[PDB]
Amino acid sequence: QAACPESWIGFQRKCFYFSDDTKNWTSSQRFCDSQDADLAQVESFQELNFLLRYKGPSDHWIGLSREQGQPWKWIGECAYLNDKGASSARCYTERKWICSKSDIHVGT
Ligand SMILES: *[C@@H]1O[C@H](CO)[C@@H](O)[C@H](O)[C@H]1NC(C)=O
Repeated sequence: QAACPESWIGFQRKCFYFSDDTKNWTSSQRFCDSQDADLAQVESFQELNFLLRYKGPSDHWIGLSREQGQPWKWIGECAYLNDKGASSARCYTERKWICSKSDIHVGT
């Protein structure tokens, strides 16, 4: 059994932080790096669906990016979630973001 910090939201073993403000992709990653977290690393389809359902009507950066000629990689272009799925934009644009981290295990 497990918990998330109070401003974060839990979904199966992970915690996610949905931002108030907008940043570019690198400055969102810097922000998440502070929480010893990362721009959201979506490990499963169920997790993607969760973020799509929870996120609200704004675009949100996730931790997926691409150097030109090269494939998309999880932590050029950067990916965000819109209402239907993922899309790309230049990394200098300003969007809300999602951080992810493993949840806090509460030992017994
Ligand atoms: C993102 O914006 C920040 C301002 O917080 C700036 O320091 C950084 O260089 C920017 N990165 C870009 C424009 O790619």
